[PDB]
Amino acid sequence: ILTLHYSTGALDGDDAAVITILKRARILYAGNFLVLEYKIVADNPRFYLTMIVNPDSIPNNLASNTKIAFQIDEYDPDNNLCKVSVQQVLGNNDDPLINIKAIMLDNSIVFETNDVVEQHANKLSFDTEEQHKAYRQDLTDLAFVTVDPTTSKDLADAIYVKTIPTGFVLYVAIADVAHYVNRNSEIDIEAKHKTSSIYLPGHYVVPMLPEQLSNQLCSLNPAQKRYVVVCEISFDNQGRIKTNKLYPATIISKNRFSYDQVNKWLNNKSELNCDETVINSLKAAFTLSDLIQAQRQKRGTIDLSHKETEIVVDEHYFPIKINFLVHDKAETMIENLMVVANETVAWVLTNNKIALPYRVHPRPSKKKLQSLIETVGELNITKPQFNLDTVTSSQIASWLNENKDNPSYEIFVILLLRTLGKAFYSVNPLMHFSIGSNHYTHFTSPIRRYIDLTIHRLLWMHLFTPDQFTDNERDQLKQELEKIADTVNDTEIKIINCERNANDYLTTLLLSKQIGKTFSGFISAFGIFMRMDENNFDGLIIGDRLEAKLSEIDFIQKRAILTLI
RNA sequence: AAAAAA
Ligand SMILES: [Mg+2]
Repeated sequence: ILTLHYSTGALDGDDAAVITILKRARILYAGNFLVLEYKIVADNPRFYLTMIVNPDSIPNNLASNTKIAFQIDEYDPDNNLCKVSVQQVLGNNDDPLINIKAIMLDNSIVFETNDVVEQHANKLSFDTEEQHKAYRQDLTDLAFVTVDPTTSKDLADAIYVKTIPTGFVLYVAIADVAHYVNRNSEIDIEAKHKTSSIYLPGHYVVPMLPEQLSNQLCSLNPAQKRYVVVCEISFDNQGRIKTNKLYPATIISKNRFSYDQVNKWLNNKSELNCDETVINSLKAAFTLSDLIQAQRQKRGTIDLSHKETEIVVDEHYFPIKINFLVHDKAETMIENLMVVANETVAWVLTNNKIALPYRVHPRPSKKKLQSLIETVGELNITKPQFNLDTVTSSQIASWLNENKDNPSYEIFVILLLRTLGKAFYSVNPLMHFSIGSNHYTHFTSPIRRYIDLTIHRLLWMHLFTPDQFTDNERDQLKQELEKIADTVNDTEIKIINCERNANDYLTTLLLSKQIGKTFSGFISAFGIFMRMDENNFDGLIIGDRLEAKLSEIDFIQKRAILTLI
């Protein structure tokens, strides 16, 4: 497969020369239509072919500067000519939301509503008798709550924590999505294709499941009875796990909190209008969370936190400003409880000899570490003493920790993450090196990740109600696990590229209003990249500090051009 | 290109 000598019409993802194309990476391409003589300028700057537009594919009244998608029906290798045909009209080429949808199309990400799938979803309802199953514990009396970003309408997890003399009991209640979505149903097939929900700025979301499930029937909304799968974990007073149980349950969330509300309550800047049972559960949750964090740091875990930003857009999808995100205390509390549930479920399935898709992150090779050691040692970052074949999560963490004061610590973490590589899903039991566990999976987010849905299905079919499934049903799912992991892994790459394309588009749209401003920053990486302090975005012209002026936006390549003072 | 909620 080919990545973009310059002189046989092959494209990205389809010394040597290309002889033939076995399979195109794409069938549709986004572009701007211009007008009589017709032209298309592809959105992707790596689309280098000259295009002859078929007039019979163009509605007669379709005007210039309209975003379209086109396909190649045939091509001619002797003249570097290609024929293209218009397949979709998307809208005005200057509209930022239209550009975001074009970016999705260019990354092969479905975003248009599937009328067949929504009609199936509108047929679903709340079965009142499910709560009376002998296997489903009625927990509707417990003061569960949800803590999420203010704008989310998909809330998959609720928590309740009780203090006991010997320690703590944690209840992590996860929406019972497998109860509503039958395997190989129309809804399931569409979810498996998407593999996850998509979150773009302005809270524009492409949901893995349609809204009546993701935001209503499975969303653990306040004051609603909801069916869940509970991970219940008992801890000692040091935060060490003693026992665990998994089981289906029924809950009623008592409150829907935002991270912002909980964090301000933490700093005594405000108060929560809720029952004292909720207050006491939150207090125990934070106490338990600090203990869990201390235990995980003791056993080994790599904090790869670094600068992150989000782009705020208005109601018409025009960008307003860039915010630096603050993974604060309340967000940290939720993450600690979700990780311990995820880790526990991984071990339960493993202990029971049930094949599952793990979330894995292998130890990096000695060679890659050596290359990294060479690159960074040049940059006032200590040289580590550990053995490179045997290096533990703790040793990487200690190396980062003893450099927390280096002025270039930010760029250090970036290169280590690449050296470490991408996490992925695998049925083979590989470690998660940065989390610090030998077994890990994704269990807590089945409304928005297909892997979590699969994990719930495995629990139901093997542990909760094995009698309602056949050995051929269990083997049918087992045989598919590696293909599910592959599809999710392949699609995750596309989703990451789509968000990156979209953030570059919106950030440069915002910066195009700011030719006239000077910026400070350092170098992140044909030329010098400079990352501006105010927006965390790299302009084009490692670790040196610089100051520079914004001279132009390159809209072809979606890049910011800077000039040295 | 890690984790978590989205
Ligand atoms: Mg949540």
